[PDB]
Amino acid sequence: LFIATLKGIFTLKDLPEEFRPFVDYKAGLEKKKLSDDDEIAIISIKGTQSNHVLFLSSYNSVDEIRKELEEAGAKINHTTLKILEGHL
Repeated sequence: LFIATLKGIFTLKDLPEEFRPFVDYKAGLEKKKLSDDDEIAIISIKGTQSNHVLFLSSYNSVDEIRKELEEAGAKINHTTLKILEGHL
């Protein structure tokens, strides 16, 4: 009885903790690259029928990065993909 917030961690090629990779396509959508550093994070929120796939360029370990995500997870809603233009 709440906002089912899902947060799947996608690390390297083994990111498909479930089974088959769903983003792997983005890595091969144009000979991107298959490195063991690739890092992705997808978060859904009963958004009609989907979620928000983000690209974790460089993740260290500081609230700065923690806040950003949580923000694009169930916080303020983006309607101008501005953030991506400022950090994506």
